[PDB]
Amino acid sequence: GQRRSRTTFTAEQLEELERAFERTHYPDIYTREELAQRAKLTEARVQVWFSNRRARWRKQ
Amino acid sequence: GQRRSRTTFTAEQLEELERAFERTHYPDIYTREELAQRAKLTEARVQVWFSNRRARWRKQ
DNA sequence: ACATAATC
DNA sequence: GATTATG
DNA sequence: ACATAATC
DNA sequence: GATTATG
Repeated sequence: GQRRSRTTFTAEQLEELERAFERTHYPDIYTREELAQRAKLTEARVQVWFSNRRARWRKQ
Repeated sequence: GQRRSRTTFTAEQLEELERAFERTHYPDIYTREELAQRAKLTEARVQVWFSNRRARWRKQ
């Protein structure tokens, strides 16, 4: 029942991610893949980040 | 708003997957990773497959 | 503890 | 995305 | 069309 | 996992 360990993002990765979010809250597959590449993340990690970021935004 | 294209599984991959499901409907991260490796899939694709397989099982 | 990553 | 669970 | 992969 | 959407 073990789950994946919480990922820690580098300041640098967060930059790229926050940069993308500023442009769009719902990046398409193309955008998520290129961002994953740039950030040295998996597309899965990127998708999860965006879901969680949207949550934070609305929580405001 | 483009989404990832539907993945097609080889008969061989399905074998491994169905084999795993038979053992457990909720494989842990360890199991999903090793299965991804064996099957030449991403762990993301494996996780999604298991969710969808559970749905089929209950639909019965 | 809680902010937020992972699950489903 | 609502819920669960952890670095 | 629908079975089932992807989204969120 | 409920919902959305496609090979």
